[PDB]
Amino acid sequence: VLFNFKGVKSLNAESLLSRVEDLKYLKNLINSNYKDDPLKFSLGNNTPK
DNA sequence: CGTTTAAGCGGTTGCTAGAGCTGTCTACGACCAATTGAGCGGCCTCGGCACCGGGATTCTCCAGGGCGGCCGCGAAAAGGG
Repeated sequence: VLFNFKGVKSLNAESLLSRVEDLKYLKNLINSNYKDDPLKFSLGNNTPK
């Protein structure tokens, strides 16, 4: 998935929208429950690989 | 201490250097006036060093393309009642 916007070729069109939604979800989740202290964020019961 | 030798003193004999005195004069330096150009201060400018803007040149990083390994998953061959 590559495209040209304003003369810049091979721009990641798929990764631009994916990083925009992931950063907005990460910023909203941190500010909702850890607004006083961002260092106290915990993954909870979610177990990654 | 023994021995030789050269310093010290007195003497010759003539000429010349030098101090002292007297005399003349002449070039040379003090002195004065007019003049001006070489010394001291400032003013202006270039040679060279340095500061700043612009352009050419080479090094570093992020992402895409392709390949290997896992995850149970699922179709299939063989055995049992």
